[PDB]
Amino acid sequence: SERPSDLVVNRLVLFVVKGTATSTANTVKPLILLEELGVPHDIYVVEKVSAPWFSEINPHKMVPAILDRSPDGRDTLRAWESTSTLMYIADAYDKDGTFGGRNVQERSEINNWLTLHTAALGPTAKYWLYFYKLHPEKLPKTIEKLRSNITVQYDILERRLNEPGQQYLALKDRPTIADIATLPFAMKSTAELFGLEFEKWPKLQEWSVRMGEREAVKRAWQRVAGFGHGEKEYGMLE
Amino acid sequence: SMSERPSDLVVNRLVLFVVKGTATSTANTVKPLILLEELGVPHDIYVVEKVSAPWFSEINPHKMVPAILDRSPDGRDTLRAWESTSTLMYIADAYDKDGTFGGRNVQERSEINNWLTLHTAALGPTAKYWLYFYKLHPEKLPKTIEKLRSNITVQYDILERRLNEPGQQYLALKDRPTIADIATLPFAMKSTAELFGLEFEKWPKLQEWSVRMGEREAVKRAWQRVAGFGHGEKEYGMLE
Repeated sequence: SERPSDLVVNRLVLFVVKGTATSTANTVKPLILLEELGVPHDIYVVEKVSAPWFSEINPHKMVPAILDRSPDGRDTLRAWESTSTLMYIADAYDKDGTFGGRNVQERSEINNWLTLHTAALGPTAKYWLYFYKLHPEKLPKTIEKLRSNITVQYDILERRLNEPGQQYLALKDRPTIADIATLPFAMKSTAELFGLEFEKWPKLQEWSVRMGEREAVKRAWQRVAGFGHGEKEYGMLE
Repeated sequence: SMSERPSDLVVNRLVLFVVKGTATSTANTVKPLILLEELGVPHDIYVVEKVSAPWFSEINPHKMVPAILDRSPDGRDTLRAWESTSTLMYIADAYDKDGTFGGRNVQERSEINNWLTLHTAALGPTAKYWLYFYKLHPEKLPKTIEKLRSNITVQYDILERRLNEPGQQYLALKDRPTIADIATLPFAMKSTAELFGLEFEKWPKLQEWSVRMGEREAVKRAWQRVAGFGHGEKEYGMLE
């Protein structure tokens, strides 16, 4: 119909935009999981999220989005909303439940902390960033209240990581899609952007550093910054 | 622990934590209750007097209803669910073994999670922030209230477009309602639209969908029960 010629779905295709300091907070999430699990995937750099062909993939017209083959390879499926892309990759490629949860007990906590980010810190940070930069008029009282609500979320995450042996948000033993979803909005660089002293949440800061030291996380940050700055600017990367 | 539970809080089955039924207290707690009614899951109702009570904050650190305590599958331990979307995920995982509401395969689940997460991330928080700034915030911020109201119409537009697709009777799947539909319904029905100061008739397929969902016996039972909690023989604690 209206898809670009280079949009081929032979394996998982992760839709992103050109890498900047402000454009990668959400697209890095599925990329971290793909790197952790070693999932074969392509990167598609979307020039215009407003493009009609892209709205048929994601009606919310934002990155990240995924196109992928169905398990039997006879059909195509889609994932959109960053949390949904994490849930999809876990469902399709994490059958052992290393990042998705191995049992009902593990999944119960993973979904609690994943949903907390999806419903509270995620949208609050999104609205803060909107009213701070994007909104034509400046509403500083609304900006301050959203800033305050971020500290309330940081307080909840700090208290969780102060529980005995609770090294990660969901599970004590290893990171999950809950940790991956939270990390971009709960690290020193993002705290400085909000105008907050991240040192006020010591266990949360320690957690962000521990997550940051993971090879998959380092590779994901490096790659997501680079997308659209290579020999090919837009479309399917080589 | 540092907090003591009430003597009447025992977990012999799934316990759904709610507050006294009011116009503004039921929009989230009704979601897991709809799914419990659909699947015929044996459950208790616990009416929370004070969501800031230490014992309840140890169940849900976000200090809100709904929350769930349940026995682990083997019945040796207890587990918890909190955030209304997380409670739907948990009930589906533990009790929807044939995937009727949770999705039967990766393909069904891919769409269910898309529309479930859209609500959890977009309409849900936007509606909550509108409600906050409208009647909870000490000061009136009309420019903020206006933008949030505008953002609700954009979300209604997305749902309307989806339900205008050929044979798309429900948000995620064409054939049947899922946890995606259950999560969305309370924020996409006429009474809630009228609360936002919007004309719900302007989204006709979304209105038809909300009526179709509303005609389900499980949904009718859930709405009746959630309004009545804490107004029966017992005001607070474990209901009979």
